[PDB]
Amino acid sequence: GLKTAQKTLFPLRSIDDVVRLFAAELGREEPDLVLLSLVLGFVEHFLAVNRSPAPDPPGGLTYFPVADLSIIAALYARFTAQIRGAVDLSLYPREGGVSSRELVKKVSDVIWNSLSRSYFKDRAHIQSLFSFITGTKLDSSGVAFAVVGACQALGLRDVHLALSEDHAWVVFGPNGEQTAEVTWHGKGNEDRRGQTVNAGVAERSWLYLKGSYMRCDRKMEVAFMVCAINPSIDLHTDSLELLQLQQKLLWLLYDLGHLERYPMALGNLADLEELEPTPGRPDPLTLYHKGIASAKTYYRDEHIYPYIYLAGYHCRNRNVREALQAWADTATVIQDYNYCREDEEIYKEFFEVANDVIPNLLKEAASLLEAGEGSALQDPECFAHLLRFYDGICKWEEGSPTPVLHVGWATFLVQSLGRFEGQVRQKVRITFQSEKMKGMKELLVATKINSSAIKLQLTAQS
Amino acid sequence: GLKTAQKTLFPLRSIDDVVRLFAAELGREEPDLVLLSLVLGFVEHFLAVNRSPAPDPPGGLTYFPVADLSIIAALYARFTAQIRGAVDLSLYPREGGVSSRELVKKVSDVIWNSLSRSYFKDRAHIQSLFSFITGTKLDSSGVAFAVVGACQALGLRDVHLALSEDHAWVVFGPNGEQTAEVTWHGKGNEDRRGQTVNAGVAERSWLYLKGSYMRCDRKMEVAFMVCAINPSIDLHTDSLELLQLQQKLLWLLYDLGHLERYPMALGNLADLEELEPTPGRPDPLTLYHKGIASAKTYYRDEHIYPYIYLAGYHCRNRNVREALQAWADTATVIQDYNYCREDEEIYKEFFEVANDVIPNLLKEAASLLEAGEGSALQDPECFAHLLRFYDGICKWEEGSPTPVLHVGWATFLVQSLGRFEGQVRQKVRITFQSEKMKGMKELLVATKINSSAIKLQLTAQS
Ligand SMILES: CCN(C(=O)c1cc(F)ccc1Oc1cncnc1N1CC2(CCN(C[C@H]3CC[C@H](NS(=O)(=O)CC)CC3)CC2)C1)C(C)C
Ligand SMILES: CCN(C(=O)c1cc(F)ccc1Oc1cncnc1N1CC2(CCN(C[C@H]3CC[C@H](NS(=O)(=O)CC)CC3)CC2)C1)C(C)C
Repeated sequence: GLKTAQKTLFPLRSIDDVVRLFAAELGREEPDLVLLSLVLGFVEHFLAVNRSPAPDPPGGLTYFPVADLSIIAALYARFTAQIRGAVDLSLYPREGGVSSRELVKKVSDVIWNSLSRSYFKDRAHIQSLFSFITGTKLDSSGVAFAVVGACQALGLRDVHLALSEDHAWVVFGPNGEQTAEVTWHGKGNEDRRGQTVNAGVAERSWLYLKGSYMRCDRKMEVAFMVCAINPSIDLHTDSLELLQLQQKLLWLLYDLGHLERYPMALGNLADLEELEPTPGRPDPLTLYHKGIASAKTYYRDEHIYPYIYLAGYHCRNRNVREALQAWADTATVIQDYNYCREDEEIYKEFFEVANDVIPNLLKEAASLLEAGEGSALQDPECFAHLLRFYDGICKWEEGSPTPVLHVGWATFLVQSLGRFEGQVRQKVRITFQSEKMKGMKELLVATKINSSAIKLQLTAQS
Repeated sequence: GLKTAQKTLFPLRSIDDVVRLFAAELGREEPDLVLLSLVLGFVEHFLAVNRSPAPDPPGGLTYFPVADLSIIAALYARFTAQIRGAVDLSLYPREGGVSSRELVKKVSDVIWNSLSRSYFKDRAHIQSLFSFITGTKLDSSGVAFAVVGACQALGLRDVHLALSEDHAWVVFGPNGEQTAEVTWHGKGNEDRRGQTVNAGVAERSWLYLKGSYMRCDRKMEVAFMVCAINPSIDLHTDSLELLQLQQKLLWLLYDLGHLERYPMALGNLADLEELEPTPGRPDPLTLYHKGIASAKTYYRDEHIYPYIYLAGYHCRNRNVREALQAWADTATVIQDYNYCREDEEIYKEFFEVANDVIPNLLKEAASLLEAGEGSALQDPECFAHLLRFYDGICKWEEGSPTPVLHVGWATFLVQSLGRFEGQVRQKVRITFQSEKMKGMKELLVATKINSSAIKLQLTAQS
């Protein structure tokens, strides 16, 4: 049952009306996760899922799907009735505002058992409670979010969303010290629903961030649903309206302090600001730096994406030195992880940096150097950043249950090395931490680069 | 030839961006009438002229046509180049910032000779310079507005819009003391273009308001184009977007003091607030009473529509006593006019009030009274307001070159009288101003209503 103060801000007829609803909910101690997620999913459904005067507006039309109270109230009542109907709190000895693992598992099972048996896990627009209620489809992290929403609907104030950079689960109990898996991760992995994350933290996988993962409060859970907005209409086109809505909502959260402990939300906001800068706001670079400051302050500098967001920006702006330094800093965080079997998404990022982005950046630099025959390619410190990147990757691989380096990496390493003259490479000042790079130090600086020797040494398993 | 400060808040992506452009222009000594009218006309053209999840948005969509600088700048340059191209200011000596009548007539003829030869004069969405430039079509008052816009584009600071409650012309020269007709009025009337309004003022027609017409400054000309917004998509549906735009622009004008001397704009704003109240704003009644205060203060209480706006609100809200008092007040203004051959629009309003609106209001009161077998029909003051309404109509007729009353008015008078019992009618002690009502004062209050005697008196000559 929606309170009177919630009803008076319907109907929603614009992006600013949505922003106003978020503003009002975020002024409460319990922003209503179910109401806000239903609204975002409704809007995304109709802007993305179900997508002499000029004969059509010459600058295009933008659209907004009117959200009537009668529609949103009906979806809300359906969700709350399903959860309250399925969970008898009197059956769950819950001593002093701490939920039991058995109660968290019950709520989790109610969400899980409601889902359609068959759908693609990478399907777009199945993140929201709108998708849950109207299509019985949720994506992996959508299940975790829906468990937290369901727990809020039951008054279980201790159940919160936990987030790594690629996975979601719940924290509960006194001080949020208990953990439970509530959803799947990846494809064809062992079912760990119900389990703690203690094994994941101990194994030093990126997926569990060595325990430096996000423990959300209710306001951060609102920030999560805003980052979860998916503007994609199809493979090659985005809803401008959903980008603008996400941008405005992230600025609201920013102003209220709710992105302070949310590095990826700051990087998301920086990316939107690069697309369309907001008058009077910090520039993207300031926001990427705030993301890194957040990771340093709250997460022991154990996050990878803050550095990837920054390096990406420098790449797009042809800041060759700064991009290489940021990719070096990325590798310096990953080297203190072990590459585990559910870490593939961050492997994909390092693969793309090593084998595509760095080669294209150094190629652009080679073209600049040619035109008017000081370049990053003539700078030993820039070469040192390239080597520090590879050193971090090699150190990440050490002690890991899955290999990282393959002969394909060696091809790109040889191409990247060859962008720097022998006399520049021979001036490099570096101490390596990885056995592989220590072993390869003569090959990396040789005037004539030996591709066969670099391939053998980079890909050794020994 | 747009200034840099104007370009920076394109593109316009929302209703609030349009409001921000109006706010910026209204902070200048010469708000740019051509830019503002082009923007409103562009937005109106694309929002009204050219316009388990539900399969279609269940509350519909709202739209906004993005207004790019390149589109609006192109239309602006077309207008300014056409006017500056066609009018050689070197041929019209102009000491002391007073335009000559021949200069005003030239600019008027340039607008007039640009128009399409054949189009419906009451066509919707041909009020703006957008319509003029892209369709060579303007409605009656649109021509007057475009003459003023063209004079501003030529730097003629003394040329202003004049409007009555049913007509527009221009005022110019020292103190706006010169007048020129620049457009047509009504259908099948003799053309007065190039003439002063002196004959209209002297005849005491409603059309020229006995000289108590609006003499706009540039800020009031902005208020005019905002009132001119036409949200109608077709006979039975309005653009919510254009209603919201008009409402927000009228509140901007209100806050800046620009509706102080604009009774009809205050009535328009009251009507919009009744449809969709703005949190924290005065209620409709406060606004209707501000409109009447404006008419009393600045226009000698010689305007009709302020009272019609109030009467209309009370009618819609079934406030029978207050509606009749407001119609009585409307008749008390008209009685000091002469009914002239181009006053048809206000004749239609009085005819409809006498022969439809008051009959329906008294019938509804009679139904309420029947169901409780106190009523407005038991209130002598309600009867006195009905008599004052007819008394003002009869006094309006006196000395008029067009008769007002005829046998078509008699049956409704007799029926309205008969809604009040003899004992109620016999409590009033009033002295009539009209010869016609004086000549049946006993008949109006007699226990038995003599319908044929009242008809003979109401239809008597003069
Ligand atoms: C994006 C969807 N999403 C998650 O993937 C997610 C799910 C979880 F359970 C836990 C974490 C999750 O990630 C995020 C959570 N909160 C906010 N943002 C999240 N994102 C943004 C994310 C990382 C960055 N990338 C964009 C990068 C990709 C690499 C790119 N560098 S480059 O290779 O192009 C160099 C030029 C820069 C932009 C998008 C996806 C993951 C959430 C928001 C539902
Ligand atoms: C509205 C269009 N318009 C004019 O008609 C106009 C043109 C002129 F040359 C000179 C005056 C003009 O009138 C206005 C000027 N400025 C603002 N508003 C003008 N209006 C509003 C206007 C009078 C009132 N009526 C509305 C009444 C009609 C009766 C109604 N009674 S009811 O409630 O029982 C039925 C809903 C109450 C509201 C609409 C048209 C004329 C201008 C703005 C271009």
